[PDB]
Amino acid sequence: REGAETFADHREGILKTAKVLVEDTKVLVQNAAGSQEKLAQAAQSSVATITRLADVVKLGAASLGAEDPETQVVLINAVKDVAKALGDLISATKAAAGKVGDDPAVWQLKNSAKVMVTNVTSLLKTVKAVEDEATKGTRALEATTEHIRQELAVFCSPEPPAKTSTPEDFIRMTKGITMATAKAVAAGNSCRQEDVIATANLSRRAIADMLRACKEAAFHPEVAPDVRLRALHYGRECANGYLELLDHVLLTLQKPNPDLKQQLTGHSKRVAGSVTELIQAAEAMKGTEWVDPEDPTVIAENELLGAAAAIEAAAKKLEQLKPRAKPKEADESLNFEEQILEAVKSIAAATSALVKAASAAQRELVAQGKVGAIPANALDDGQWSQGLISAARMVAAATNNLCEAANAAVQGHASQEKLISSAKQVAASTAQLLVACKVKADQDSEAMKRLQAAGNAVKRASDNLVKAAQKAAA
Repeated sequence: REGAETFADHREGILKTAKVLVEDTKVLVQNAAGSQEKLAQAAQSSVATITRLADVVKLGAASLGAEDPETQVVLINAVKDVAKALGDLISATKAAAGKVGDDPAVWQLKNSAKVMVTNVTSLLKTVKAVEDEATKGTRALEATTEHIRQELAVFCSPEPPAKTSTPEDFIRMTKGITMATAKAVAAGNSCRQEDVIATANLSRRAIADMLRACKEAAFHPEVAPDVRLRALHYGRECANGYLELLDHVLLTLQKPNPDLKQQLTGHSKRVAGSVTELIQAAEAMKGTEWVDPEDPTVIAENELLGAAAAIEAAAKKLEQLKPRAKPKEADESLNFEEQILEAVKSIAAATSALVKAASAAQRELVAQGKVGAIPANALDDGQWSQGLISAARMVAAATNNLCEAANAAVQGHASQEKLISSAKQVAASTAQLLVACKVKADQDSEAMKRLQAAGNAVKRASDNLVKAAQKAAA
């Protein structure tokens, strides 16, 4: 929360937007009939609705503040699911088009429209929960359980996903889920609304990636399809038990009696055994032995040095770009490119500050020897470190891509699509690199403090680039 702002404005704004969404889907229903013009009109109208929706929900989460990250996260996941299901309806319409109601495809389309209606209701309830600290818990739990129910629904659909996930990342998901349900039972003991919602968000991230990655990994071709049949089977039951634990979570919060508590505990360990079934299937399916190439430390400082050098070089090779008044290369002579270039240079400086703060945080981490004498810490921090290194190499790539964005803006780009794509992916890349940093980080350590300072610097860089780009070409 910054400045003297308050949330109620956002509350009502998203209220209006949710209404508008209701009529947007209602109209697009019949817009399935007609020619492309009417349907596209209502499509783009919905587009604008969800756009201002995203904006106002962003500012509402900002209104919520850092104090309770859980509320922002849960509502943003809600609006995320809303948007994705919107896209689901959009794609189906794009398919289920030019066919009158009798078509099974458009029949499914109507059903999906009703499903989106339910999703909108869910989002309404999410807003309700956003209003009151009094009872966020049960409603977050609901959102959670119907959420996972519809991922189940996706799972019952035999479909080809993008990739087939690695069994090792998948089994990391498995163990994360076991510790997750450990925390879940812990919170059930706690009977604390804030702990409830935090655990809920923990679920909607962890178990979601769990079950999906189960799907992709099983869907790997070369492995014996019986292996994946067993994997999908066991994942079905694990989802079932996850749901059952969730249900008993609801009951326990309503019914603090110990009977439901011990029931939930035992059910959780049943589910843990099922998770071990997934684990055994996963180790069965993986046909390879060695995973960790190099120790997390040495690679971490290779990352530190390389990223520091890369971003200082990026700042320098951006400084050698100057705001120039030539229209032959810079196809638009508007001073907005001047403003953008100055902002981009500031962004380079912010990214340099970011790599320095990350360097300091990493140095502190390796100074404590957080990589751990235990081999378990060796491997887990190895994968942490390698992911963070990928993150840093790709943010170096993003900063460079910013460098070529600036150089081409000097050369003239005039179709700001590539430039803004680059800027946005810089923002997201920085985000994920910070995330990799924040892994298992003692919150009140000064390393995290200056690291988050530099992260905020780059976030202001992201805001500045966003505002310039929307300003750019009006």
